[PDB]
Amino acid sequence: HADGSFSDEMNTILDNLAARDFINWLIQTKITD
Repeated sequence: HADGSFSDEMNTILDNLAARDFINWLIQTKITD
């Protein structure tokens, strides 16, 4: 876990790739799985 104004944004690195991993996951579920 993180704590603090910008300290919480340390994991924003993952927020970018994760945001698309999730939205795109839906597409790559039945076709790729």
